[PDB]
Order: sequence, then structure tokens, then C-alpha cells
Amino acid sequence: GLTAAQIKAIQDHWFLNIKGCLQAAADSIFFKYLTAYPGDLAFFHKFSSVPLYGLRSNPAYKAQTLTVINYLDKVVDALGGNAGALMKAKVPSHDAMGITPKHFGQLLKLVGGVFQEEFSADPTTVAAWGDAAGVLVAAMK
Amino acid sequence: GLTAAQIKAIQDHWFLNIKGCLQAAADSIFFKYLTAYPGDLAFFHKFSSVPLYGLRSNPAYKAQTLTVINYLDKVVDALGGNAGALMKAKVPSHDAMGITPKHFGQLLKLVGGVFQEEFSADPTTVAAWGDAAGVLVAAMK
Amino acid sequence: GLTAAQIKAIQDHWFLNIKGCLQAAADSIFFKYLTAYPGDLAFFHKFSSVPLYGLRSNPAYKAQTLTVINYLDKVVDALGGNAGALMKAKVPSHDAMGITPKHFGQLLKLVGGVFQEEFSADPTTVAAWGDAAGVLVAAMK
Amino acid sequence: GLTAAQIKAIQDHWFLNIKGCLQAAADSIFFKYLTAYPGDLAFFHKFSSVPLYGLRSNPAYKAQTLTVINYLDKVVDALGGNAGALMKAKVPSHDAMGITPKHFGQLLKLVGGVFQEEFSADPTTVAAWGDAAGVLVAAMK
Ligand code: HEM
Ligand code: HEM
Ligand code: HEM
Ligand code: HEM
Ligand SMILES: [C-]#N
Ligand SMILES: [C-]#N
Ligand SMILES: [C-]#N
Ligand SMILES: [C-]#N
Repeated sequence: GLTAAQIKAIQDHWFLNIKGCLQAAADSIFFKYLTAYPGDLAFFHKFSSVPLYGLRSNPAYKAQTLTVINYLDKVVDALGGNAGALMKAKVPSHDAMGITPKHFGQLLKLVGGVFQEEFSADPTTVAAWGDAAGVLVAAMK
Repeated sequence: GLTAAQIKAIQDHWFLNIKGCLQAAADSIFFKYLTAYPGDLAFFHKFSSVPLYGLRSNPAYKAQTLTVINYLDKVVDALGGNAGALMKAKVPSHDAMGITPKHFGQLLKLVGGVFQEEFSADPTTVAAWGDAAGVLVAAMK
Repeated sequence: GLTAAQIKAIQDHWFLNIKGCLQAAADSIFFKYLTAYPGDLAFFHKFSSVPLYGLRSNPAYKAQTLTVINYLDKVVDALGGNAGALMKAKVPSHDAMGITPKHFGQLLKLVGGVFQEEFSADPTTVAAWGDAAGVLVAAMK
Repeated sequence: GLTAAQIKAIQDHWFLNIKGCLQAAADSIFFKYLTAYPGDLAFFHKFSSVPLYGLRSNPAYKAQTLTVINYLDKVVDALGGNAGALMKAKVPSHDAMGITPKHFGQLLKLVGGVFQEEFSADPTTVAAWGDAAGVLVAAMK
């Protein structure tokens, strides 16, 4: 579930490690998702023919992951409150495309791990991200 | 003064070269400030004993710098809107420390320049940033 | 085994992705090793009491992994030739400390993977690094 | 002219702020050159049609720049040694293109400055780099 201490862990960690280099965190969050779900690369017509090893270098990828991280920044600042409404607002748009809350849960389940592996997240922050994913995907119904 | 073209010029560039690495842009805007105005380092009590050459590496410098650009990010979002009010909302606390609109002008004026030299900004965006400085300072009084 | 095409893959990939940001590659290569072998943190007296999540931010870690990557750069430039002699020269020094070719093989077995995960290494480069580890550890006897 | 103190000043700083991120130092040394001497961009045929503001992002710019700093890294290693000879070893191929020791002096002279503004170099190292420029240019003829 998500308590105010959890919201603090996630937010303190976001100012310290993530907010200052949003592009770096966005590229590794999605790179981890696409090596785990390679076929989902096909939803991104602007770069679905780039091989996996060329994505971090591809500007169409970089603009896309920065568009996502820029919206997640707004969700993290809103975790005490309308974060659930901000996840909600993107379901129509993605639904058009064939992308459900199952795909979103898959992306949100990986960021605790990517933040531990590369962005110096402590165990409390990683566990709080585990909880936040469950919370934020539930907000979409 | 600002036209919709100038606000698109600033916003597109900010998304392109600044948003993905807010810490670098922040470190260099304050480094060009603190180089040009070396005595005002005394105002920054949690790093006023670091010599200039040691600041980009100093953890408290980087916290300060990112707290400024994190706010500035939000006034860029709001340039055809309440950007003015967000700048003026910071004047009474800084006034209490001896830091006037003179000071803010000094900072705001260096930004175009810093973006041209290190963050890939064209002469149109450099121009828009020179005028954005004047608007924001004019809304502060 | 290691052929000249393999040496080309590793070297082309090192100029493209690694040489320009040696510090970033050095911190993730060892971070991956120390999350896999946490107890080996005890060999590094200058930072053995730092928790895992604080290493990427710790200057004593950064200086150490940059000392290692700076020597590996010299080994990669030497892969057609005296690379084996350059690995050889560090066995005495590490032997003093209790660190064998078993520990070195453990570090070299992970860099193909870290380069795929974070430094855009193609499958041919990753497989060539798999071979290079076997080769370079063998050079130490 | 160079004393052992000046060579330690340069080398320690290079290991500290330059070696871990050779690409940034390279991009900015050539960006300060190409800003001060904008016509010599015509010499760089694989990126001579990119306007100045687009160069830090240009892949061929970054390849060129890193090929220079990759070599320069090696002449720093050899400053109490064959640094001179390594600089002069590049004169006949560049002479063939119309690029003289005038040109190299222009580059070498900007380095201290660039390191002071963006790479945390103290006034002693800035001084050592001003003299290293003169020595290296004097060994070239
Ligand atoms: C995990 C949180 C995610 C958020 C907040 C998010 C947000 C966004 C945003 C802000 C856009 C731009 C369009 C708009 O403003 O509505 C976008 C587009 C898109 N995203 Fe999502 N995204 C998420 C998950 C996903 C997932 C999991 C996929 C695919 C597996 C996906 C696929 C796409 C695609 C294909 C586009 C359209 C890109 C284009 O061609 O322009 N996103 N995303
Ligand atoms: C557009 C420019 C600036 C903005 C948006 C800005 C914003 C901020 C913010 C967000 C804080 C934290 C507390 C608060 O919410 O007020 C702060 C604190 C402070 N700022 Fe400003 N600032 C600006 C300019 C300056 C300048 C030019 C100086 C000094 C000449 C300055 C001096 C200080 C001081 C001394 C503190 C440090 C408080 C502490 O010791 O932690 N700032 N700034
Ligand atoms: C994989 C290739 C490795 C290379 C080329 C390498 C190279 C180096 C270098 C150049 C030094 C500095 C001392 C000197 O010049 O001899 C060093 C020190 C050290 N390395 Fe290695 N290293 C490697 C593997 C390891 C491994 C696997 C460990 C530990 C599990 C290790 C432990 C140490 C320690 C503890 C020091 C001393 C640090 C100090 O307190 O100053 N290294 N390494
Ligand atoms: C200390 C300064 C410099 C060094 C060490 C250096 C080194 C190099 C190196 C390593 C190359 C690749 C080929 C070779 O091995 O010779 C090269 C090529 C080239 N350099 Fe220099 N360079 C320096 C200064 C300059 C300057 C100041 C200019 C022009 C005003 C310049 C113009 C060129 C040109 C045009 C090429 C491009 C070849 C191609 O089109 O790929 N360089 N440089
Ligand atoms: C979503 N991208
Ligand atoms: C304002 N700092
Ligand atoms: C070896 N460090
Ligand atoms: C020389 N480029």
C-alpha cells in the first residue's frame, strides 16, 4: 500500500538521483523494458526498426523516453494526491494504440530495480517503488 | 518583451537540451554567475568556503543549483501564463537576505549566453532568452 | 578463442561508447560486480563501509574505478599483442591482497553484459567480450 | 616553459576532471575553438554544413573531437618525455590540408580557459596549461 514515508523515500530519491539527469533515467527505464518485452518495440513506429543496441543513441527514442519521464516527474510530485488522476488521463490515448494497464504495470514494476542498479536507490526506496507501481496501475480503472 | 514565437523558441530548446540534464544546465548557470560576481558566494552559507574551482564537485552546490533550475523549469512551462507571479513569489524570502531584483537580473541575463556556449541554442533562442530576462524582472517589482 | 574480428568488435565499441565516458562505464562495471560479490567490498579499505547505494556518489569509489578503467583502456588498445602481459603485471600487487585470477575472471565475465545493458553493445561485441575474459585471465599464469 | 610541478598540476587535474569524461572535454574544447574561429569549420568536411548551434549533437563532430582528445590524452601522459614528438608527428598530414602550427596554437591556447570554466581547474593548472601550449607549439617546428 503507500504511506507518506514511502512517498518521501521516492521523492527524496527523485530529487537526489533522477531529476538532475532525467534523460539518463528515462533511456535505461525503457531499455530495460524493451529488452524484457522486445516485441512491444513495434508500438513505436518512429523507431520500431532500430535494433536494441542502437536505441540509446537514436534521437527518436530519446525524445520519447524524455516525454514519458517528464510526465512521470509530474506524477511523482503528485504522489500525495492527484497522481492517480494523472495516470488515469493517459489510458484513452494508449488504449487507441492497443496498450493496456498490463503494459504500464510491466514498465512501473521495473523502475525500482533500474533505480537500484544504476541510480543509487536504497532498499527502502526500491520497496516503495514496488508498492507505488501497484497503486498507480490500480488508479487507471 | 515576449511573443508566442519567443515562448516556443525557449520551450522547444528547453525540452531539447535542458530538461534531460537539468543538473548540468544548473551548475553552469550558477558557475557563470559566481565567476562574474564572485563576492555573492558569501550569501551561499552551505558552500561559501569552497573556492570557485571546487564548486561543480561540491554536493551542497549541486543541491542548491538543482533547487533553482527545478523551479525555473516550472516558470518556463508557464511563460504565456503565470511565469511572472512565480518569479515574484520568491522575492520576499530573498529580500530578507539582502538579495534584491538586482541579483535576479544578474542571473537571468546570463542564461541565453550559457545556453549558446554549452547547451546548443541558436541565435533566435538566445534572443528570446535575452527578452525573457527583462519580462521576468519587470514582473518582479 | 580471440580472432582479429573479435578484437575489432571490442575496439570499435570501446571508441564509440566507452572511451568518451570512461567514468560512467567504470562505476557500472564494478557496481555490477559488488552487487554480485558484496563481501569483496571488504578488500577496498578506502570505502568498505559505504553502503552499496552510496558508491556511485562516493569519490573514493570513483577514483578507484577510473584507475581500473584507465588500465583496461591500455589493455583494449593492446588486444592484438601485449594485452596478456599487461594483465600479467597486476597479479603480484593483487596477490599481496588476497585477490586471485578467480576474482579477475568474475569482473571480466560481467563487462559484456554491462556493455549490452547500458553501453549499446551489439551481440557480436558481447560474445567477443565473453571470449576476451577467458583469454585475459589465462594470460595471468 | 614546464617544471615538474606544472606537469603534476596538469596530470592530476586531467585524471580528476577530464579522463572520466573525455567526450565532454573534447566537445567543449572544439566548441570554444569553432566559436572563436568560425571559418575553420570549412576544414571539417564531414560536418561543415552543420551550423554552430547544432554541432554538440552531431555524431561526426563527436567522433572527430574524441579522436583529438584520445591523442591529447597520450601527450599529457608523456609531458616529461616525448609529448613534443607526438605533437610534431601530426604536423605533416595537417600541413597537407593547409592546417599549420598557427592553427594548433589557436587550439592549445584555449584549453586552460575551457578547463577553468567547465572542468574545475584551479589557477595553478590554468597557468600550467598556458605554458604547456607554448612548449608543445615550440616542439612542432
Ligand atoms: C508507464 C507510463 C507511461 C506514461 C505516463 C506514458 C506517457 C506517454 C506520453 C505523455 C505520451 C505522448 C502522448 C500524450 O501526451 O498522451 C506517450 C506516448 C506513447 N507511449 Fe506512453 N507512457 C507510458 C507507458 C507506455 C507503455 C507501457 C507503452 C508501450 C509498451 C507506451 C507507448 C506509447 C506510444 C507507442 C506512444 C506514442 C508515441 C508516438 O509515436 O508519438 N507508453 N506516452
Ligand atoms: C531566478 C533566480 C532565482 C530563483 C528562482 C531562486 C530560487 C531559490 C529557491 C527555490 C530557494 C530555496 C528556498 C525558497 O523556496 O525560496 C532559494 C534559496 C536561496 N537563494 Fe535563490 N533563486 C534565485 C536567485 C538567487 C540569486 C541570484 C541569489 C543570490 C545572489 C540567490 C540566493 C539564495 C540564497 C542565499 C538561498 C539559500 C538558502 C539556503 O541557504 O539554503 N538566489 N533560491
Ligand atoms: C579486472 C581487472 C583489474 C585490473 C586491471 C585492476 C587494476 C588495478 C590497478 C591499476 C590498481 C592500482 C594499483 C596498481 O597500480 O597496481 C588496482 C588496485 C586495487 N584493486 Fe585491482 N584491478 C583489477 C581487478 C580487481 C579485482 C577483481 C579486485 C577486487 C575484487 C581488485 C582489487 C583492488 C584493490 C583492493 C586495490 C587497492 C586499492 C587501494 O586501496 O588503493 N581489483 N587495481
Ligand atoms: C592539438 C591539436 C590537434 C591534434 C592532436 C589533432 C589530431 C588529429 C587527428 C588524430 C586526426 C585524424 C588523422 C591523423 O591521425 O592525423 C586529425 C584530423 C583532422 N584534423 Fe586535426 N588535430 C589537431 C588540431 C586541428 C586543428 C586546430 C584543425 C583545424 C584548424 C584540425 C584539422 C583536422 C582535419 C581537417 C582533420 C579531419 C580529417 C577528416 O576529415 O576526418 N585539427 N586531427
Ligand atoms: C510512453 N511512451
Ligand atoms: C538561489 N539560490
Ligand atoms: C582494481 N581495482
Ligand atoms: C583535428 N581535428
